[PDB]
Amino acid sequence: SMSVKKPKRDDSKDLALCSMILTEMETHEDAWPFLLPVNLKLVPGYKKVIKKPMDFSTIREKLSSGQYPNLETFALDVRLVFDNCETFNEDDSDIGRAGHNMRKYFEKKWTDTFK
Repeated sequence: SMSVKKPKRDDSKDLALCSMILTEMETHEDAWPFLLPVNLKLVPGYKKVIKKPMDFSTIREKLSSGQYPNLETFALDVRLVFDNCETFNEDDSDIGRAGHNMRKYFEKKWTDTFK
């Protein structure tokens, strides 16, 4: 509260570490559904159904331009990618499986780096 602060957790490396994680996600073989924004002119249903589209290129641009105020807003956008994928894709499709695999991969790197 006012003039009463918990000890300072060191956040000075968070930007670099989120960039490393994101590089690992970009180079994973199963990243291909997530590298670029879904083409809203060519994919029926996507625009109406998925209220907040998100992809790795868009997270990379946001990261590079100071549009994440802290590491939690970065993790929210990563998880949005996989939440969107589960909304739109059957679990037993190639893209559906890709999304589960990538979510697992991310969450391990996240825990190992920060927790």
